[PDB]
Amino acid sequence: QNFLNDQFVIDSIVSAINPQKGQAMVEIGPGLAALTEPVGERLDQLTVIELDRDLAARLQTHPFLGPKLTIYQQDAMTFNFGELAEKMGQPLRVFGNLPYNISTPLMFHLFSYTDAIADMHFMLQKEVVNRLVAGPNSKAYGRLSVMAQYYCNVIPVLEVPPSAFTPPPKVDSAVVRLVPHATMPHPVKDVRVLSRITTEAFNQRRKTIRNSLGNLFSVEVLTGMGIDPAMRAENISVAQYCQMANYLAENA
Repeated sequence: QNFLNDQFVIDSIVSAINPQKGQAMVEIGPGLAALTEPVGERLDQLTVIELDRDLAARLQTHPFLGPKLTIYQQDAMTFNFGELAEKMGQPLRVFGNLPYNISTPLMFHLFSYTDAIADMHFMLQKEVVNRLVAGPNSKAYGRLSVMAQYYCNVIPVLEVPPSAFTPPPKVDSAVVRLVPHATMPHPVKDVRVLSRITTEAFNQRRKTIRNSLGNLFSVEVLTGMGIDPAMRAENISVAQYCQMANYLAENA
């Protein structure tokens, strides 16, 4: 719905993405081709996922983009990216102006394909980008920071005012780059457990982890790991959360 319309902003995003011939790029929500056109001009082929049948039909008749485009008229939420990576024969460079509504579930959907994604460049609500990148001991640090950082290097790109879109959104936007780790810095036996620990910790972020994770870790276990039970969810590092996930897997 909120179509990117500012030319300078557009140029700045294209410059950041830096599409190169030979890369397999996939846009989620090409819309009115604000990014599709300039990105596609640098490529021989380009894949898009577009739910609006009206706008998809306009891409197909673009004289230069058309011949280059593979258009999937489906929902990205349940799109099999892992299978698309197999077809393109290489990890995917994903990009797009994402609707605020689906942005967080889509990111987790993409994260689950690990290896299959080279990188991601998404427009999101600015506060979402701040959480994604946040480190411990700050307000923005939460479960999303930890999960997102387990999977990826999180790289803020641009902040974008409402006036850059037509119609304008109600809140500031930002572009973030997400790069799945080539080498996972803190591997976890089973991610569902990491997901569970962070949910429990952050659902009670104004309590010490002694209290919020007391159903899962004794004070002795926490002390043994070098984790201070007087600390709260937001004081615990990504590394420590992963150490807790592995413990709970190697011991329960």
